[PDB]
Amino acid sequence: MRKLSDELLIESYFKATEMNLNRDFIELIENEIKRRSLGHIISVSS
Repeated sequence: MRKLSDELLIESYFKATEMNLNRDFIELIENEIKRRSLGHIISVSS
């Protein structure tokens, strides 16, 4: 959450989308990736 590689952080967002993990985690992982200027790595339209 606080410290983690983009590969793992993104792997969480990616994994969560596949398993249908809680929206809070999906949004949480996306909220970090979003603030990290890595919203392009995700399947989002920035």
